[PDB]
Amino acid sequence: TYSPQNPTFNQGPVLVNGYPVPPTVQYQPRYVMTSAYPLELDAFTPNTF
Amino acid sequence: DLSTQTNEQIYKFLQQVLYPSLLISIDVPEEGEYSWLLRMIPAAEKIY
Amino acid sequence: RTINRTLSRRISRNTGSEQVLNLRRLMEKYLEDTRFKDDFIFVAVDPNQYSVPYPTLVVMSGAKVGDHNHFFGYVLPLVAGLAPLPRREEQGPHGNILVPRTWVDNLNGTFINEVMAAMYAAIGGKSNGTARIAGLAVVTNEITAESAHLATTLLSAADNAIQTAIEIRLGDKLGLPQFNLGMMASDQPISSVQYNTSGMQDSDIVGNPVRSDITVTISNRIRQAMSDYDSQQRLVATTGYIDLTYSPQNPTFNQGPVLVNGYPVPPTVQYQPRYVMTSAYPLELDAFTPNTFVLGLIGTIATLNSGMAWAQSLISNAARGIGPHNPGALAMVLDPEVTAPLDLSTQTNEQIYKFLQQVLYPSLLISIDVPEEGEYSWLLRMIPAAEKIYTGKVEGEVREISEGYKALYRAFDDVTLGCFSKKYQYGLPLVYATGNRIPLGHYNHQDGHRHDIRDMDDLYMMNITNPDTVEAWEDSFDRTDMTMSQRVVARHEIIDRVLSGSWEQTGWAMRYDFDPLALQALIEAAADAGFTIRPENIQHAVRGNMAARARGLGNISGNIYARSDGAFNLF
Amino acid sequence: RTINRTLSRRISRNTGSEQVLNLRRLMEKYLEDTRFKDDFIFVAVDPNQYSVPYPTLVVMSGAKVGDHNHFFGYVLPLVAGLAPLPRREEQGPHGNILVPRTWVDNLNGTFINEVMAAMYAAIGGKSNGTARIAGLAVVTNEITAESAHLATTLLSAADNAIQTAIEIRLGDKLGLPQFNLGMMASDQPISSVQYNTSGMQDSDIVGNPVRSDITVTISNRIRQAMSDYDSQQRLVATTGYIDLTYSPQNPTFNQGPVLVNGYPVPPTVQYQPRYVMTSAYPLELDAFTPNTFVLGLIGTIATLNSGMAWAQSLISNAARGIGPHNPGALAMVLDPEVTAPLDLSTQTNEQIYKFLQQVLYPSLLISIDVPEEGEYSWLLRMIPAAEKIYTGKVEGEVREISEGYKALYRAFDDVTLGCFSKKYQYGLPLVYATGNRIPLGHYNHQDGHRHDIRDMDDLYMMNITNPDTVEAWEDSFDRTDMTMSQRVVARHEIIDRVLSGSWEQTGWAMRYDFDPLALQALIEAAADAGFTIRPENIQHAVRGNMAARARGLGNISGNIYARSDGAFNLF
Repeated sequence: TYSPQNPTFNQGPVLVNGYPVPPTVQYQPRYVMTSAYPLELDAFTPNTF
Repeated sequence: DLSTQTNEQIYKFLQQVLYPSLLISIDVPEEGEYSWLLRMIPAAEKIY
Repeated sequence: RTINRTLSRRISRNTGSEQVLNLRRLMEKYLEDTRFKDDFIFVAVDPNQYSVPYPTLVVMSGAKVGDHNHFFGYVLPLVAGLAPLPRREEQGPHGNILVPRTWVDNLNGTFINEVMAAMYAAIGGKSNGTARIAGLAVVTNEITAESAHLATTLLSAADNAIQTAIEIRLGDKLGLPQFNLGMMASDQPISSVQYNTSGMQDSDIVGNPVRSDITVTISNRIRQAMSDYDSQQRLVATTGYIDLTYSPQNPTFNQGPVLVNGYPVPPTVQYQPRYVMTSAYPLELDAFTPNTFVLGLIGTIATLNSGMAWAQSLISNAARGIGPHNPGALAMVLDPEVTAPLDLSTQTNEQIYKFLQQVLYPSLLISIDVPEEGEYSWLLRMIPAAEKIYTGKVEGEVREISEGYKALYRAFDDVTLGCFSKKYQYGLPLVYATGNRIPLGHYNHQDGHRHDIRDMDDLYMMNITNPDTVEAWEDSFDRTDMTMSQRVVARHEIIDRVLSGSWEQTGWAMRYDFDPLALQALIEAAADAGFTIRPENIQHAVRGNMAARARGLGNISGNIYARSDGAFNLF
Repeated sequence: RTINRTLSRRISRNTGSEQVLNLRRLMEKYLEDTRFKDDFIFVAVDPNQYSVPYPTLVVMSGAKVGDHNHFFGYVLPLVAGLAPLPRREEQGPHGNILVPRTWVDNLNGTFINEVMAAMYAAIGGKSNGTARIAGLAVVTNEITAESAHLATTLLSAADNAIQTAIEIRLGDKLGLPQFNLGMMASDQPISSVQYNTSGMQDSDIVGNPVRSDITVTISNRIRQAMSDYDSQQRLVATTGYIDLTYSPQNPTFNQGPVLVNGYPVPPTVQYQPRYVMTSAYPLELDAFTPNTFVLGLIGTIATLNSGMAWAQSLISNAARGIGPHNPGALAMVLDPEVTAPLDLSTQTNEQIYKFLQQVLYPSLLISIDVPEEGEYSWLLRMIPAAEKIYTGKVEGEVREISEGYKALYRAFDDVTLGCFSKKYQYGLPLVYATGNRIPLGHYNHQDGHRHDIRDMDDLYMMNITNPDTVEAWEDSFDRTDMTMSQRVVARHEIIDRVLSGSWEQTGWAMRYDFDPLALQALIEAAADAGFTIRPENIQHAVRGNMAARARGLGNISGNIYARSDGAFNLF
């Protein structure tokens, strides 16, 4: 996901886990879940999810 | 082409352009085998 | 364990199968028409009533001497459709490590005790006879109602194992002979070799691939006396491949030069060729016993040394060009500056031979892989048993000698009609242990076939990966301050990284090698018993006079020439 | 052993000496004129009648409480003129190794039992009192009839040790006070530091050199009220040097940046400075106890952090140019291509400081070397005793705490009049063990003096040897999968190769380091008790306005601004 950091707005640096990042970083990784299913369980309920 | 680089070199290359965190998302189908189960996620979006 | 009973559903997608019922039905159906209906007993052992990890079937048969009955069984665990074993945490010098396991790791003493109890319940009791286990093999492929061929093959293997056990244990009392070289006295043995490395490989009884770079066939030649017809009868076959072992020579230790066959070698030579045997099986012989295995070993050794015929494997591999089995990767060893493997597909055979002579020792090491379970593991377990020569038992005068050593020595002596005893001293080594545990399995090749996992060797690492991986692989094969589990972990990690985790493991094997002096004595003893062999496929005028060099007079005796013509003692 | 008696000769070149007779005579001669003639007892133990390895002398003195007598002894083995110990073969993971030994390795429990028996025979019997050992020191230099000064110094050391033991054991019943910071309430403490690295070094009681790169002196300032005279009174001194520890930062593990004092550091920083204390001794104080040691520690910590005063040692060393202590060797660490240490003798101080800021962490680690025997080993053994916080003894509710930890905590709390207890939690760590055994000894320097063997450190290896040796040295200092004997062997081998075998070893030492949180709490508690110090020797206008930056208004609250203005639900 495209997500540039704006330093020119007189804001503080971007901190991830309390640590600053290099000025060239501009993309945010994202994990997308596509499916979930049982293997040896007979029943699949919201708690199993 | 990065097929001739070692793993640490590729990791260092990636550290210059990507944020070191992950966003968790999910695709909810409008109909399917488990749509009845997964429709609970959209239902919780409106708190009040 | 009982989650399904608690949270239950009416219709289930997983129901399981009945492999033991399917296999037993096929075997009985095959036997119902022959005359051996009553010679076999089938015993079903399942975890619901015995403490066993997998469903198994036992094939039993008996023999009677005097008034006593003796029973022998062949065990077949069926594991298709089960989850693979997890990793086990062990204790190391630094900390904890996780070690891979496979199916055979669960077959301990408890399993043997349970199988024996089931067998005794089958025959009637302890008073009805005696029972012993004759073999074991794991079946990893599914058994359906359309698997008649596999059932017939498994039944044949069980029958051969049981019959051989009966012979070895009670031949003298039952008058059963065994193979020896005297039965080949009135005919002419021959041999042949095939080098093939592209395409499908050999397969085992279950159906899994086996590495077969080199194949040797031993036959018998026949001619009709009056009608002049020609024919041959094929006896036994053997498969294997060629590997490399790092072994630098140290001149700086003020030692003498390394001599091979009494000849010095160039200073740049640092790798030792090694031959690894992967399988051996009969062709038209009905029975396969340890003596037949000795015959196969003799034939293979004679063929592979016929004019350096083993180097033809590397020369043939060099013709494909750049690839995982290219011998041109040794150019990087020879010259450090060279960083890319060399292409030798446009060189003549003698040029390639000359190139190889600068980096390899001119001798061969004979080794063998012994599986922990399989079709012929019962036969091949005799090699590990002979590794320990002496039981440390107290001796009145001369130390006691173990039983496995005795069995192997007796086989060698009986095949050659008693000449081995006169050639080799009783008590000298026959077999050495390397200490390496090798995995067995398969993976998907880019040509559409399944290939043996043993394709990953030193040459593969030289051609495919970087030098750090090569160093790590060789180190796990050679270092003496590493335990077995540590070596297993190192090799497993490298294979998993190279293949991206897309492979399947089926078993384990251990590697042993023979003593060269014992092998030379065996060849000489076989010759002294009247046995000769004629290889038929070995390939490779020259100007000059060769006899003139040997007739030169160098030096003469020196007696033919006329001979020419205070402080210390002070006190 | 009795070869000389068998093959004997009338005149012998080796006759030996009587060190115990010489030393005892000198001590008694010194005491014969004072008023303490009857306060001391001298006991001679020799191998001819007791099971001891060396000739030893014991100095004893007593104290009486009630009707009971208590006796304390100081032990002095004399080893000049004997052959050095041989190497001992040990067991390793791979095989056998030969480990060096020195004089102290022979002083085991049997030696202690024999010394105690001799002491009991001296005083009359078990019914005449009780005996305890108060200290131990090995004398490696010869004693002749012209060694009065050495005898007097040894007697003084023994007296101080015995008196301190009596105080610690029986002060409450005997009414004996101990030092604390309340006695410095009406005066002004001061401190001074000297950086010297060329020439002679400091010496111990026997006369062997001690590494003294940094020396700190703690004094007291006095002014006469009416006459206005000025004077100072010197109390205690401390010596030590600066070392380096390899400690790379790993950014690739997806962790946060390394923060020192809440500030990030440049990516090229990879070495951690370390301060090692080598000795501490009194100057004009007659008594030296654990409380006095605490005062010395407080003074040293306060002085070394006064405006980065410790980096002045490296800056001063950089002025000599190319040599074994040149900090310019770190240029090879910074840039790989650079292969020769840099010369920094023509740079200004700020330039050198800027160069150092690119490779070093801006903090200091406090460590100490504890000798296994020596003049003050009885005092300094309390540091190792506090390393184990908890005895694993079963607890009704709260786990039991050990006695050594209690003693160290009590000393810290008593010196500061009970403020340390309010600042630091009871049961938190105070001391860590590194696990490294360090040799003690000396060698011949090219300037004509004997130098401490502790001159061989990381910087020496960087400047003198090749990078492989540097890697081996650091690895023996840091790897956790190496036993103690293996590290000792590795370091011994490197030193022997560098010095060509021309050196002498005298003893052993172990290295410990303090907890930084405990040290900060100790400094704060000392301040809260009314104690202040004024360093007098610390060195290091600037344009600009520094207060203007702090008065800038950055941001304001956002509340001051006016605010603007089917499938899922199907069933």
